[PDB]
Amino acid sequence: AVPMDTISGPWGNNGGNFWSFRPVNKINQIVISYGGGGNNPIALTFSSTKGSKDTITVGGGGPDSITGTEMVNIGTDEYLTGISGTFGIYLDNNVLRSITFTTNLKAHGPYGQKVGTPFSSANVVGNEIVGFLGRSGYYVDAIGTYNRHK
Amino acid sequence: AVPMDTISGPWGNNGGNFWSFRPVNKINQIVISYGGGGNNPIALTFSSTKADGSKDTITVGGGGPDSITGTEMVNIGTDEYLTGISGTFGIYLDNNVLRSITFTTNLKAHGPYGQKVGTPFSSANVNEIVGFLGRSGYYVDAIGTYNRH
Repeated sequence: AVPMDTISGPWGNNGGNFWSFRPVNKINQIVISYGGGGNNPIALTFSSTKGSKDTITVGGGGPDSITGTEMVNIGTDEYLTGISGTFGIYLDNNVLRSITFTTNLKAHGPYGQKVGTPFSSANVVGNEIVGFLGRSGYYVDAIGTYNRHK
Repeated sequence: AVPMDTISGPWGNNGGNFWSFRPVNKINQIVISYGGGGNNPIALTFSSTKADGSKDTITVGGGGPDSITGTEMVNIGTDEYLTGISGTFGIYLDNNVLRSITFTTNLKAHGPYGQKVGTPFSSANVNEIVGFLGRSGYYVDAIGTYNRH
């Protein structure tokens, strides 16, 4: 059997469609997209840009306009180590309401407001988040991580 | 637990590092990169172009100094979707890596990309392939599929 990186989570709900993104090189940018004219996350973009690029956007599958974004730019000596956030109701659906991206250097976020039910990965010694997986549709229904010893 | 799409394989070996790509919309293009001035696959690029014109994309393999000496492209049509893969693993430049691959859809087999050398593998064709995962480095060390009815 061919080994694969360890999955944590996903956290969230069973709605939407499965997605997965574990690029060979480091994820160095994340874009959080909001809708509704407020701090309501509806999509996430993860990219690994070496100008050649691997990239995925999940969520944002519906008609509602993206009304704002925030960006995490991960430095050369910086790498993802944890995520946390909340799930709760947005437009009658239980979806990601806030997320934080923690690295070896700092927590980035929170992106979205502290409402709903919390989740957190285990920030563990020597571990790196090397990708993400989850579920999404119009919004982000679930998210988890791929993990590898640094 | 939060469900995930079912994995078949991966087929191949434990070299390189893990990769995964399951975009929300359909994979409609594959680019096979060749090295060595011949029919030797060194990288695979999967992409999904959406109605809004953005493209999700990953390139796996091709991590080394190898010049890309050729490419082939699979363009999947509107009513076409991936259903199976098959191919072989064997030696390229003293590495045991993907040597050939075929991408089968509901309409036809595309390929083979690479020569029939080494050890064969095949997925079970039934179901839609909605993503790929595997291992890679300089080359493609392993590949498998995500599946959904």
